Amino acid sequence: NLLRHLKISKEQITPVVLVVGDPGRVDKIKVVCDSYVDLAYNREYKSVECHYKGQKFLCVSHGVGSAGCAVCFEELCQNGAKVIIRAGSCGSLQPDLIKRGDICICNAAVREDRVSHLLIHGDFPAVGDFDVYDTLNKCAQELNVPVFNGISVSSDMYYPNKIIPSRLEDYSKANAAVVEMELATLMVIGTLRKVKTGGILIVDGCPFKWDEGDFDNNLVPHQLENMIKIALGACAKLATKYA
Amino acid sequence: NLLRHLKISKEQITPVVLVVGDPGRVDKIKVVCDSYVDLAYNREYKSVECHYKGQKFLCVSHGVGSAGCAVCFEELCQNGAKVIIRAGSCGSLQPDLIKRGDICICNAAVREDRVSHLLIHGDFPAVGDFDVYDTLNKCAQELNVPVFNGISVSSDMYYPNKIIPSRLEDYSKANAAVVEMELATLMVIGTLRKVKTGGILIVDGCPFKWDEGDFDNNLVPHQLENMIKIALGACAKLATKYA
Amino acid sequence: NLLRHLKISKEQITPVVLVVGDPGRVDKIKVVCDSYVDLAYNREYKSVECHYKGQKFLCVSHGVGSAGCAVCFEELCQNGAKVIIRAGSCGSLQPDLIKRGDICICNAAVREDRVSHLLIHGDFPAVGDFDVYDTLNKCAQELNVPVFNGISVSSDMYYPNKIIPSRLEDYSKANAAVVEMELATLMVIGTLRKVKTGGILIVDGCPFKWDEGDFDNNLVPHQLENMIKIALGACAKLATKYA
Amino acid sequence: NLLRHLKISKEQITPVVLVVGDPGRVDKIKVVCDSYVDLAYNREYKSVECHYKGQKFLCVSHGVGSAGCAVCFEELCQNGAKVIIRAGSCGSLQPDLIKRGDICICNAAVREDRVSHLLIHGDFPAVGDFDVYDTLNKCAQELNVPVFNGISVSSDMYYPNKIIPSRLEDYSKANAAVVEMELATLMVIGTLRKVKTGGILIVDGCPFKWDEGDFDNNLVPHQLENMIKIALGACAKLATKYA
Amino acid sequence: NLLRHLKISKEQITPVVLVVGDPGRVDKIKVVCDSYVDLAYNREYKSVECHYKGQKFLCVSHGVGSAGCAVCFEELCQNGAKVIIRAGSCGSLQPDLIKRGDICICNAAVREDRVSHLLIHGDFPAVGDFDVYDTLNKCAQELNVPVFNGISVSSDMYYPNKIIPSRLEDYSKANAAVVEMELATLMVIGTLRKVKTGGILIVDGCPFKWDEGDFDNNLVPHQLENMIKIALGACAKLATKYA
Amino acid sequence: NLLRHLKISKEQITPVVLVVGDPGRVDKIKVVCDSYVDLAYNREYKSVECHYKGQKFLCVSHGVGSAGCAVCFEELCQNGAKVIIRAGSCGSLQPDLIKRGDICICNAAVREDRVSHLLIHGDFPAVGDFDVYDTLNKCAQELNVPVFNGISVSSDMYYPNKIIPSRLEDYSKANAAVVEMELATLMVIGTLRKVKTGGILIVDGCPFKWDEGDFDNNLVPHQLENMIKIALGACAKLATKYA
Ligand SMILES: O=c1[nH]cnc2c([C@@H]3N[C@H](CO)[C@@H](O)[C@H]3O)c[nH]c12
Ligand SMILES: O=c1[nH]cnc2c([C@@H]3N[C@H](CO)[C@@H](O)[C@H]3O)c[nH]c12
Ligand SMILES: O=c1[nH]cnc2c([C@@H]3N[C@H](CO)[C@@H](O)[C@H]3O)c[nH]c12
Ligand SMILES: O=c1[nH]cnc2c([C@@H]3N[C@H](CO)[C@@H](O)[C@H]3O)c[nH]c12
Ligand SMILES: O=c1[nH]cnc2c([C@@H]3N[C@H](CO)[C@@H](O)[C@H]3O)c[nH]c12
Ligand SMILES: O=c1[nH]cnc2c([C@@H]3N[C@H](CO)[C@@H](O)[C@H]3O)c[nH]c12
Repeated sequence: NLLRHLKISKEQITPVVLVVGDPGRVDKIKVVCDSYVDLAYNREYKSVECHYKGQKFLCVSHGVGSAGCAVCFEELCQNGAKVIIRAGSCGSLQPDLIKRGDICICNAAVREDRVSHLLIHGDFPAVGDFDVYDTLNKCAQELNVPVFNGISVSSDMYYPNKIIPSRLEDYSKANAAVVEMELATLMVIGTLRKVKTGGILIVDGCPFKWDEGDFDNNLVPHQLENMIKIALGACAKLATKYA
Repeated sequence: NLLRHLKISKEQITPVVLVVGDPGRVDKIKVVCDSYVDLAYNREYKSVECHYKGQKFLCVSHGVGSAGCAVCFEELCQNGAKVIIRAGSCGSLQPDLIKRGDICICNAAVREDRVSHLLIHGDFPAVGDFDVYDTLNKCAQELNVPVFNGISVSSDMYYPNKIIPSRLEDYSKANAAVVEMELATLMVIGTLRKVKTGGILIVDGCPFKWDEGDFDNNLVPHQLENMIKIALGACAKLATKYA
Repeated sequence: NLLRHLKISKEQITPVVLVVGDPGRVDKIKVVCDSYVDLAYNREYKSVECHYKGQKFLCVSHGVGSAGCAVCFEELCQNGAKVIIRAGSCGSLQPDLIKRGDICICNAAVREDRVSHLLIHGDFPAVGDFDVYDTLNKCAQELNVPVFNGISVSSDMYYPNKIIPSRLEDYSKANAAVVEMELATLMVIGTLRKVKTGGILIVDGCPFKWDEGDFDNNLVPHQLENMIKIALGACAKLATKYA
Repeated sequence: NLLRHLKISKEQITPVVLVVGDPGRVDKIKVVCDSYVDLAYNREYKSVECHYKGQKFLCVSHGVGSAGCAVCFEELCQNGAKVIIRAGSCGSLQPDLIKRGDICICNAAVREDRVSHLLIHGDFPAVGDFDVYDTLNKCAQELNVPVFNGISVSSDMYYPNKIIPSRLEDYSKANAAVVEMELATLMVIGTLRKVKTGGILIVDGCPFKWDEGDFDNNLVPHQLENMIKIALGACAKLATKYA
Repeated sequence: NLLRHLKISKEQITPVVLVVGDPGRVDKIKVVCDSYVDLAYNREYKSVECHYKGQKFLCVSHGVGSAGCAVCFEELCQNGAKVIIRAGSCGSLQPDLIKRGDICICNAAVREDRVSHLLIHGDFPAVGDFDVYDTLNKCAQELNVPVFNGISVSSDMYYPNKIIPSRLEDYSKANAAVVEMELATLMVIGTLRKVKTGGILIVDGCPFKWDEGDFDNNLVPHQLENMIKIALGACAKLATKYA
Repeated sequence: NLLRHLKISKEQITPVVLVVGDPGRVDKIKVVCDSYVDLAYNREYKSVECHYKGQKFLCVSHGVGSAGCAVCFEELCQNGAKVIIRAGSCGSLQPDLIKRGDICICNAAVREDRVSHLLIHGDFPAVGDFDVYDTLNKCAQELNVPVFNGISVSSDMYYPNKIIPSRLEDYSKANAAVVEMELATLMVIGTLRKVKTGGILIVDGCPFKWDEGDFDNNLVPHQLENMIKIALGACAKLATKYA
């Protein structure tokens, strides 16, 4: 009995799961683990069992956008997942403080999607699990990797238009740290399904300055590597609790 | 230079574009053409230039979900595309009429997403271009493939919960024929960007009966084949004009 | 029995109905038909059975405003009407392309009313029927009357204030062609009551330039006549199929 | 210059105006006054200068519907009107207390329309003038005509459907006394334009019991006569004050 | 048994109740009456029975804010109160007309709170009881104390931020006269619970000019005294009837 | 000068502040500290400087309700406060797990208020600070006091009615642990003003079971005492960071 989109089975899902947007990232991550086992690759959902520091945990891609990652999260959550951490890139909403290559560990997010709203009233908060957040921060510390912490704007609109103003500036003034497209959806589904969520992101630019060239098409190896070591370090530590 | 996510160039975009959800479908579609030229494959976005009936039109996958597909559509719309037709699967909202395997050509959709709303007020209608819609029907007729016509509910939620009621039943009563996850976004973006759009779908089940086993993990072969034939034919005809 | 406001009987309703706003316009139309038969006149609703090219179809006024025209359309749709085509005036939202006298056939509208929302969720599209739209266009073609095609903004507010800004500018940018006050309501009511709908309009000005005198109290004589011909033609053709 | 819809000049507008919905009603009232002067009749808007008790004031019909009567009310408010009292019919939302033929003078109203919201935020109250309200109740008293007082639900939807529940039950529980289609609109435009407003209504049924036949196509003759005298009386008193 | 927050029994509640925000204002009021009886003091809720002009009635403080006062109004309304009149301070939204020290008797309010919305749909009006409104204006007249009349904006936000614009300017244009923090909540709860409400306020500054020093930490003494006399006077006339 | 409502000077505000609902409660708290200094008592806002474990910090009452507490929180945040911890009571939304007397430390909340929405869009999350959250949890551990952790629903409605359904059952299903009236307001204002917030609460009942007598008028003594020690110890620890 395979999951509609993940195409893996309930028994293949581990208590801890690391999710990334791009299926290509999963290939690049598994290779940095001690060992790995490919499980499946359907549509944009690539699943690979990872082995790191004596721990077992999956790495599944969820694709771009909230609606699509929700399919992934729901299938994981409703079939055994206990801890889901997202690792990806984001834009800066505090250009004078957080810049390209920087890593931010988010504890909550703005719900600028639709799926979470079709799941629960807008007043409900999109908040991650403290423990996942704390473990991600401690691993960063142990790897002597400096990081930022804050709220992420999870917006379904990457390319804004000139009719309806973007709420990015409002949220910047509101002290939101960064902007991406999945975290809020992950957090809300997680709390509704009693699954611990977290999120660590690396900055690839600032949407306020895209027209100025404030955007990297590719991340600096060293930096991306650091964020991955943190994420993997965290999953390993969190998985130990369910071994 | 390449487009951020598609990874192709402005010159590589044909005036007509056939968009699908699964990147694997693009492969299964390219082979059935006279000849093709693989262009790129980034994340869930595979771009192949198709050759059919002496015409040139691209076949691009947009992934699952509106936020992710809007990324695809915006990059196409803002870089040359004059016509975009979505071909994918959907669910039936009229079980006593539309069953598994049936094909439906839609001309309008329910905007149960968030990205379109971040673009223009919700009162704005998500409607396809008439000619595209008509062209799709004439091809279905020439090929002698009976099809339905109607409104598709484009919802960002695939797996509903037990707290906030789904609006599928209401829309069913409102006479909406089908339910999927991207059309409404395509139409709205098309209208704003002045790009003609249309959509044709093949039913894979009925969400009101998933619990009773009404769902196909695999689309009906001959029906899928006919739909793709209709789509390719329609794309070929429309492409002709622009050439 | 008689319908509450139209004061006509169910048996007096023809499958095809032509609806106008001003009841004084229903008299001007009946006189250009081969023959007619006055049915009733209550409040702002004047009903007449028109005879044209061997076909019989009613011509009913619906008054200004969505709420009032809804009362008229509900009684028509719930008592026999199968097709309803609205013919009236509108303002241009594209002053550089669409000017006074011009005629526009719309296939969708912006739901800036309240009745449609009291009837169905705001995400539902206000879209007219394909055949009706096609018919109107072909009839315009045969008469060699050049017409525009696009979305209409149906707003309950004719006279804007200075507190809450008008959304017309946004819709103009979103590529909506014109603006009037009843099309969206007709469309939604029809989709709900399985009644084919459509609309054709003649421009009497541009709300963006009213203060500059850009507005006609009287419609362009010949242009109005052409629209009426197109309308009567489409009714005749549609009434034939139903008979 | 004539108003766009009313087709009367600015100098033809008296400080006090009595508005009814049916243009036929304006004729049946003018004859009950000492004398009168027919001013104009365009669309559903018929205007007549009434002479009663040595005082002068217009009687203009507004048609069925919030959007329609708004065009009327705006043209009057922006051109002289200081006081506008609406007298029409309504349904009871309190079947055990308010019944057919009963008269209700309303001080406030539920804004279930769209134009008011396009004018100011929904939080703003639809409330009439205390003095107008007061003069109406006193004219009723001097005529020994018992009347009810309360809130009117002004809803753009006359014929409800079975998808989106009607809020009428809710408002009945909230103690709204009556239901009609124009009062809230008049009150909001009025406070915004600094025009005093009020309304008197006669009950023709109870929408909760329409299916049982709790409705009258024709109002109780004498009861209708009383309400109109109260209205004409109130109008005369206020007009005097404005003399 | 004692009400949860007021800590008084149902038998200690009189048909007429005068509410104020500051519990300190209660002590300053009782000594201006012929006599009094301290009832209770819990949290910000101070109740005292007042004896004025041979009539009995309570004076209860409700604290700052719509949610806190709703708790107060509900315990009073669900346990006997028939009339509740609020007497407090407010800011001016019409600095060209209403100044510090001026008194305003309000008949309706803008519902910029949340409690009233969790009680009834937003379209419902926040309107006071006419008799109460009239009784206050007449007492004012008998005391030769000029007063203003108008709509009050009851907003939950006292200190605006720079991200989301304040709606006060919009409401000033809409002609709202004054702004405070509990009137609309009292009115709505009142209408729902069949309790008659009213409100008399004294201006302590204008929020549009706080940055220019337009604010009084202490209200104009003589003026505050006049308003308190108008209130006690009104409470006496109203309590008289019930007795 | 003094803060408008709290009546204390900017210089009298310490970096860490302990806020509570009942002013009567701050007097009961200062007495358990080493020493204290009364600062002011205006309306429901009582301010006292507390000296505890070699540290200093204020304890201020904010009264019942979000609009009321916001006044308190704004005056504190805009004048030097760096950390604000709310210690209050709450109702349980999980009667089978969390019971009366139990203590719950919250890190996020549902924004069922108006003020926070008047400061920023609803999608913004109401989340507390991690350090504060962890500090409170660590202090609980050291004192060997078991506590629950979870989301609190902050709702402006204490007494619901029968027209509009309460959302409490929904949030119970969405896994929110408890319900109170001011935490979401504090969190939002904190994030906007760059002030670290937190919240610890003691259960006094279950709103789902009030009708069955599931409510304590008096908080469980030893449990209340335990919670206060946790709050005082947390404030002391956090204040150390600013010494
Ligand atoms: O500046 C940005 N805005 C919005 N999303 C992203 C992302 C993340 N990368 C993906 C889009 O490239 C998507 O998954 C999003 O979550 C990186 N930078 C940005
Ligand atoms: O019953 C259905 N509900 C929602 N989406 C789909 C789909 C389409 N397939 C994809 C999800 O498998 C997604 O792209 C969606 O548009 C098929 N059947 C259904
Ligand atoms: O510029 C315009 N704005 C809004 N409505 C109209 C109309 C149509 N005419 C009527 C109002 O005169 C109304 O029925 C509306 O649909 C013409 N021009 C305009
Ligand atoms: O039961 C009712 N519901 C809604 N409107 C009305 C009316 C009034 N009469 C008109 C519709 O016949 C319309 O102007 C409306 O305001 C009478 N009875 C009812
Ligand atoms: O300018 C103002 N804005 C908002 N509220 C008030 C008030 C009233 N005083 C209290 C706040 O100080 C609160 O009860 C409010 O209703 C006085 N002046 C103003
Ligand atoms: O069951 C409950 N619902 C809502 N608030 C509270 C409270 C807290 N107590 C106060 C209301 O009594 C208010 O400050 C609120 O935050 C205790 N129990 C409940």
